[PDB]
Amino acid sequence: GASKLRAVLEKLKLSRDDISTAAGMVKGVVDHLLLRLKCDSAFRGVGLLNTGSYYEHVKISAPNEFDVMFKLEVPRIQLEEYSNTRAYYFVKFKRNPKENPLSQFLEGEILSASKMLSKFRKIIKEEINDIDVIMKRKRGGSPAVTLLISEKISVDITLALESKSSWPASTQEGLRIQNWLSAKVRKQLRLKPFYLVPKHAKQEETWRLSFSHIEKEILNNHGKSKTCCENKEEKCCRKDCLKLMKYLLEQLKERFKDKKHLDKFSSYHVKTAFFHVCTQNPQDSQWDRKDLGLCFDNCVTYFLQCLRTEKLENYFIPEFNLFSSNLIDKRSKEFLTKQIEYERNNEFPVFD
Ligand SMILES: CCCc1cc(=O)n2nc(NCc3ccc(-c4ccccc4)cc3)nc2[nH]1
Ligand SMILES: [Zn+2]
Repeated sequence: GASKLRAVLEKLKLSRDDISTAAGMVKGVVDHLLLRLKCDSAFRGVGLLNTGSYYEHVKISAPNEFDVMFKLEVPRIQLEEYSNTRAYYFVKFKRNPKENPLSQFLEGEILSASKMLSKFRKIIKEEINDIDVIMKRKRGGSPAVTLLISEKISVDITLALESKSSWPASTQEGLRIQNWLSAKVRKQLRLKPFYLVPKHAKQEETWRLSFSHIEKEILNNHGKSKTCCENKEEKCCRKDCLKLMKYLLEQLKERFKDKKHLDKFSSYHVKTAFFHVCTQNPQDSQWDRKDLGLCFDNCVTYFLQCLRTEKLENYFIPEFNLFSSNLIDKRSKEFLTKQIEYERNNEFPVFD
């Protein structure tokens, strides 16, 4: 049916809307960090990616785990695509006022992420002690810093570069929303800046393109009809589908944390699948609140087709396959397929 999914969705909203001092603990820590990074040569133009929002939650099950982004406006950037990866880039500068605020991190002509991250970490490490806050150092690149307030509160900090120039060539054929959100909206969205986060593909001074802000924007204005979800008549189940798929992967990832099979999968994989189903189903009538279950099943069916065909194109970079053999091995994909197919056929036990 579509009854139980609603109760999952009610439990999820009640935790989310519940009164907690958590966001206030987070707010004080980040405002203090931002004030200390600003009175420093390299990070004087630092700020929160989305102001007003400190309470950003990636894990839809964990109301105690926060994720924050620190954007840095980098003017006159030159990017070089690393090893034809389409999403991984070197950072160079057009060079006009040569003694630019980030010249101190230049390793030759290429901008060192590691050098920039070390200073960012060193500035934060020295401000935590000054404050109940403690930091942990975790590999990968970004999140750079991870903070722990009290016992349950956890905060991931990601350093990002902001570029107000045109999106790289690898995105040219991406964001295929023309028949859903319109060609007018695509051009507007693509006029918006883009972010680079420190990341590699297994170790160089590379940066991955990030479009968190586009995702947030589309989600808060997701209909073909401009009035979608504003009234009683136009209530769609798009966000509810996204939430249920996110919960599904989070529940399976917890259920199988002892084994390492679902370690490569994340919300990126679940978000990208949903957005591809949004393109496939552009009409609001295809997302009626009465069809929750049928709608959710088409999301689960598409994701299942992606795992099996080993194909999940990045929504912005269509040549980047999230499900490639070098990214995720067949063994890990087949383990996930079987786990979901059992969930589909047993009235999703994880959701109770
Ligand atoms: C709306 C669709 C979801 C979405 C949100 C967002 O914020 N972004 N930002 C990018 N940028 C390129 C990019 C390329 C690859 C990976 C990746 C992920 C996992 C494993 C291995 C690689 C992550 C980012 N794509 C997205 N898609
Ligand atoms: Zn809607």
